[PDB]
Amino acid sequence: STGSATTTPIDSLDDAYITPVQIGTPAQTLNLDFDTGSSDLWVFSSETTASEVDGQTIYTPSKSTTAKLLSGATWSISYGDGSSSSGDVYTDTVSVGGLTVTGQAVESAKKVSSSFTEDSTIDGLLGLAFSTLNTVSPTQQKTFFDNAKASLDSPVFTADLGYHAPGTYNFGFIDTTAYTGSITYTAVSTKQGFWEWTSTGYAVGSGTFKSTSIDGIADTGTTLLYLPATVVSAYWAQVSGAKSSSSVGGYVFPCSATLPSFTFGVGSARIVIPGDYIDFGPISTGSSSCFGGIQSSAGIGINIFGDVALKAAFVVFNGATTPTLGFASK
Repeated sequence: STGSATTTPIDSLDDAYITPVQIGTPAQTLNLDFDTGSSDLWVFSSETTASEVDGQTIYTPSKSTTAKLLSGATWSISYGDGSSSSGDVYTDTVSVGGLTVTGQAVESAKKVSSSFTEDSTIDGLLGLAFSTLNTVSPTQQKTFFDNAKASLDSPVFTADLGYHAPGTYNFGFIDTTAYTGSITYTAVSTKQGFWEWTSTGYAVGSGTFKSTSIDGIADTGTTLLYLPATVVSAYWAQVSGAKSSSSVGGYVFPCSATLPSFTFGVGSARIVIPGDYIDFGPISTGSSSCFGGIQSSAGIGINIFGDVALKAAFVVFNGATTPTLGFASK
């Protein structure tokens, strides 16, 4: 089997991407944030505290003839941005782009933190990291990809995120029309539960490539590119007037600037992030200070190849017995 679904930016900045997902019988379609940095499929629901729902579409398990309470199971998750959610668990039929999993754990939110409530466009998350990170207790649950894998034509999914435009998540096949050149594959460590890999270096604009190993994660659920402070300083030093602002929470730059590109290495190959992809617009409405799309990872503990980086590439998440990642230009 295969599946193919369009993923759409939630706003004009590409702050996140939503992909429609069919849950239950008859289908209830929710727009989920596909997140290769986590491993829970959770949804706003009829059980979510009413004051914490503000415009999201909810899953109502009582209206699904295939929903079954997973007795005794609870979940609770906290994300790197400080947001969180928790609740109980159903199993139900879940379909993405024509690919159907029966018995998928659908984690129903009883509580969500303010940032989720305040984002009316995201009805939940669909985790695509390794199932070892799934938070369901006392019986850990598998991700949608893990459940689908054996049925797929090939045990892979691909992320093709657009810049200020829709893109595609495919399951079970590699669309050879969706990229240019060849796909360069690179090793993955699953030891932290992530799609963790090592970039071979970077360049700023037309500058020379610096060969240096940068361990990080391919994370579709993180907006920006978070890299070591040395690398980030070298980037922003090429933008007149750019500075790190403790009050704003990162590098800002004059909105009048033209940003240089940023290149990262994948083995001997190179992915170029155009300068425009690094512009996240005014820090507040009407400001002439703009927020940068490359930020320091120093306070995180891990480097994160988020959407800013991934949207410059066609990305293969290869879930073979020994997982690997593939990157191609597009």
